Amino acid sequence: STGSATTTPIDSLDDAYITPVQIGTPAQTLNLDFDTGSSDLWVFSSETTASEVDGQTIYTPSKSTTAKLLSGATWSISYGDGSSSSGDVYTDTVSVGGLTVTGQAVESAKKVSSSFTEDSTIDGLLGLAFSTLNTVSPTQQKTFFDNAKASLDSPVFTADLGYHAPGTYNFGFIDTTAYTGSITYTAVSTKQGFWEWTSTGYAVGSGTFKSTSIDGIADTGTTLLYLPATVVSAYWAQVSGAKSSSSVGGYVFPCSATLPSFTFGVGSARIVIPGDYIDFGPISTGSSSCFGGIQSSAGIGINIFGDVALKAAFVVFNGATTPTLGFASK
Repeated sequence: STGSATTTPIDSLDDAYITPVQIGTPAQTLNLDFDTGSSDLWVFSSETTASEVDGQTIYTPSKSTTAKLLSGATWSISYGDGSSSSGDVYTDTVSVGGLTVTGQAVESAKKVSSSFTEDSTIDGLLGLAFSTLNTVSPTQQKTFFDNAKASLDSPVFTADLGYHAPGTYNFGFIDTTAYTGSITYTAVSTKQGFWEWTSTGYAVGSGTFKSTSIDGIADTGTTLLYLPATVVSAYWAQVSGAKSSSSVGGYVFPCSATLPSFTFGVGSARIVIPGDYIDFGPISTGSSSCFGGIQSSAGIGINIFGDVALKAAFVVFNGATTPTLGFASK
């Protein structure tokens, strides 16, 4: 089998991407944030505290003839941005772009933190990291990809995120029309539960490539590119007036600037992020200070190849017995 679904930016900055997902019988369609940095499929629901729902579409398990309470199971998750959610668990039928999994754990939110409530466009998350990170207790549950894998034509999914435009998540096949050149594959460590890999270096604009190993995660659920402070300083030093602002929480730059590109290495290959992809707009409405799309990871504990980096590439998440990542230009 295969599936193919369009993913759409939630706003004009590409802060996140939503993909329609069918849950239950009859189908209830929710727009979920596909997140290769986590491993829970959770949704706003008829059980979510009413004051914490503000415009989202909810899953109502009592209206699904295929929903079953997973008795005794609970879940609770905290994300790297300080947001969180928790609740109980149903199993139900879940379909993405024509690909169907029966018995998928659908984690129903009883509580969500304020940042979820405040984002009316995201109805939940669909985790695509390794199932070892899934938070369901006392019986850990599998991701949608893990459940579908054996049925797929090939045990892969691909992320093709657009810049200020829709893109595609495909399951079970590699669309050879969706990229240019060849796909360069690179090794993955699953030891932390992530799609963790090592970039071979970077360049800033037209500058020379610096060969240096940068371990990080391919994370569609993170907006920006988080890299070591040395790398990030070298980038922003090429932008007149850019500075790190403790009060804003990262590098800012004059909105009048034209930003240089940023290149990252995948083996001997190179992915070029155009400068425009690094502009996240005014820090507050009407400001002439703009927020940078490349930020320091120094306070995270891990480097994160988020949407800023991934949207410059066609990315293969290869879930073969030994997982690997592939990157192609597009």
